[PDB]
Amino acid sequence: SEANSGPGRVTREQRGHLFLIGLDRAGKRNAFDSAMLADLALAMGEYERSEESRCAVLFAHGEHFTAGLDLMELAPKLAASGFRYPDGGVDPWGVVQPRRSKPLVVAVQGTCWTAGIELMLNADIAVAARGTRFAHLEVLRGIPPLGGSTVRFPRAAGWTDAMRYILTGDEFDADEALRMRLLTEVVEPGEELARALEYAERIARAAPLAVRAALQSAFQGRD
Amino acid sequence: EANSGPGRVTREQRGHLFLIGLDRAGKRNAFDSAMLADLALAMGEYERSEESRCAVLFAHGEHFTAGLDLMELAPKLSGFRYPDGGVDPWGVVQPRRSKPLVVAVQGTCWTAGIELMLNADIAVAARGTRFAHLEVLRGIPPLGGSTVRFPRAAGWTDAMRYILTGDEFDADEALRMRLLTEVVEPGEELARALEYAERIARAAPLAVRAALQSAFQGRDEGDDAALSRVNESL
Amino acid sequence: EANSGPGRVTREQRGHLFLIGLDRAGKRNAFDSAMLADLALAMGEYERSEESRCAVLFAHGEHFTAGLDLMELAPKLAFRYPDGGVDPWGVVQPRRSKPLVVAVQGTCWTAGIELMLNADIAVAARGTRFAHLEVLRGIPPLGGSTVRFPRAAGWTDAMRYILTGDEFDADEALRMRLLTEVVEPGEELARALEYAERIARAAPLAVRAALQSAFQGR
Repeated sequence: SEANSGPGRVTREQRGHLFLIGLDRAGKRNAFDSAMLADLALAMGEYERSEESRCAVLFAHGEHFTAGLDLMELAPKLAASGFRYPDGGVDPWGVVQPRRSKPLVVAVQGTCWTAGIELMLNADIAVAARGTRFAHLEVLRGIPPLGGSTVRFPRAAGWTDAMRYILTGDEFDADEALRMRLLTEVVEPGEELARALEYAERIARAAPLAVRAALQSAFQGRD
Repeated sequence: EANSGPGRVTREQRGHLFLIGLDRAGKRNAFDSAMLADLALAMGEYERSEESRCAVLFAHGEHFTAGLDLMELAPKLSGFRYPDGGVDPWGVVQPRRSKPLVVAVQGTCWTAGIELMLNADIAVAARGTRFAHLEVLRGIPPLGGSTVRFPRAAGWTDAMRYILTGDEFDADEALRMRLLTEVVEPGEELARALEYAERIARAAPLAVRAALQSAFQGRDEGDDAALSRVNESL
Repeated sequence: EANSGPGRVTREQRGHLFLIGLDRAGKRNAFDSAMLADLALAMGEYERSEESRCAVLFAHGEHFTAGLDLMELAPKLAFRYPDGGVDPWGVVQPRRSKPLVVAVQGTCWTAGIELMLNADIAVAARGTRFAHLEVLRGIPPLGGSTVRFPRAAGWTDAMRYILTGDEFDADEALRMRLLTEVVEPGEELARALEYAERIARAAPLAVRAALQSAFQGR
């Protein structure tokens, strides 16, 4: 086996101007425990301070992007005041400051429950394997500890299509997500990482100070 | 059956669903001051109804709404106040709703009905329902006037193409522009709206409420607020 | 006939339509400080023309615009619009208060997507070529599109283009809701007048009202 069924963690690979971050807990369909939330935030931080990295690519090892939060492991470890990211981290859901200031591309496949959706909406370019399944299952349960829905879904899909899914928790697939403007592209299973890298390389080809200026500008449009 | 007198609204609790019906078919559900107040009171009561988890707004008759009754209404405004403990159906005046609203529309949907429809979370229309922003052809609209919701849903340009012209569009064009959730066979819009509302009512109410509250952030923020934040950045 | 010198715009009053033409076809309508000022001027003129109920922005020659003329404009940012000018990319104050239709053809780089997203209607000849070259050129965003592009296209498709500088055609622009209509080459100006015409029939005080309401929001 290579699928990790232990505590979550994230792989890190510098490929030229690209910084690849892989969710590494495939034996648990990448359900996020405190270890993997800490490690993902730290890797995002490292990306931010890496002068050579011009674009990050976030992806998942295995057949599933994420099956949501590991609430059984998380619960005991939240303080009354909430979940806190490690010093040096950047919030992978883009709620808490500091905000990332460099581009991000994301590849998703298979299962993308819950906190997965917002994680993916926090990117600049999103590609999915055909047949990927998305759902806000948590609205059926109660308010989650983190990764809850924001304005990013309504902004992209328009109000009513977003509410159709946010308030019911019903499943939608990658074609529906593309139709709603949450994804740039749907490709064949096994192609998402590669297609995501093509996008990240084009961004990396552009002029770093321009790209950052462009992002800052846009971030201020929506804030 | 059909009421041609002062406007009013039906109310019904059906399990966790709160049903509100426009009841002035006799005038195509044109809104007088009476029906505006009664609709806002019906929403206020939904808000305070512990066990209502979703509201369904629909219209008795063949027509959702012909818009405002300017004859009755104009000679009564400087400006429109809602009753205490009413909630503005148009969602423009505080307080804003905080629970879900699903709306079913059929036939005719003039001016104030469009905006009423875009203030909801799920909108279902009968095939062949007709919409138009007829206000432009005359003068400024006293209420249900044009909003940012239309451009947010449709995009600036497609919204301008109907707002600035007053041109008529149907249910299929409204769907294409993302104003509706779904288009259905005439006579099926309320049954369908109900199924959606039953689905939202099975969700956890605290989680639904907190979802709405996150989404409601800057929802109606105009594009000149974004653009000012940006010009400084450069 | 094609202007290769300092930029300028034509103005023609045609009924209740105020027609503004970019006139520097010799340089594919790249915006030097002269065109910017003149366009800004023209736009202020339309604002004060009680006769005009809709403006139509088109370009002379084959190409809408090849973008900013950064070599000439470099020193000009030591940008101040003329008095009584209105910012064509509607970023600075004062903002326009009347409707604007735009017709686009061929090459529409950079500042030209800018102009287009700042209108109420946009018609393009099919085969029009669009691109946000700022990132490739090494220059920052004009401002407006940074906001208006994600609004029309949604975040991911807008970043896909803005962050890469990749080119896209009129059909892709239409799918992303940057355009109202795509028409056959040669039709864009005619089709655009049809829309502006339709806008000129509505009540000008109500037309003004709707606009102000949509800009501000709530």
